[PDB]
Amino acid sequence: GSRRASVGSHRFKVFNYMSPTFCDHCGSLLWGLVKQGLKCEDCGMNVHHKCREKVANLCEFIVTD
Amino acid sequence: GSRRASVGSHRFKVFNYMSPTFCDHCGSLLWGLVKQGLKCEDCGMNVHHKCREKVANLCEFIVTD
Ligand SMILES: [Zn+2]
Ligand SMILES: [Zn+2]
Ligand SMILES: [Zn+2]
Ligand SMILES: [Zn+2]
Repeated sequence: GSRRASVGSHRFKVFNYMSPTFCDHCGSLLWGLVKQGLKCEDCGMNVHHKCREKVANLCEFIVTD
Repeated sequence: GSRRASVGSHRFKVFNYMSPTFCDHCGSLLWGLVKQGLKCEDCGMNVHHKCREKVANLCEFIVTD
């Protein structure tokens, strides 16, 4: 048997973090109070703008529906 | 670039076909007027009861959402 996964590539979009949040790639704070980084619309990964270029494109998550 | 796909295993459920439908595995008619076979709830594959055991479990479809 198998889980069902949604498999694609990340879809990053600038996001307004309402509390201090860290880059899921590098571990440093997403600096500032607005538009601090990007959140993947599909899997929720948070990255610095600069880290968008560093992450693997692979985007998967378990579909728990 | 990558499509987004849902990737899992088939989820077959007995189905009552309304019009003449063929087995997606073997090509023979799904005989009868009721419960003629099974349809995968995820990808729509149609199979005879006897062909359920013959198909690969892999179930994928492109999510066009
Ligand atoms: Zn993602
Ligand atoms: Zn970072
Ligand atoms: Zn299927
Ligand atoms: Zn068949």
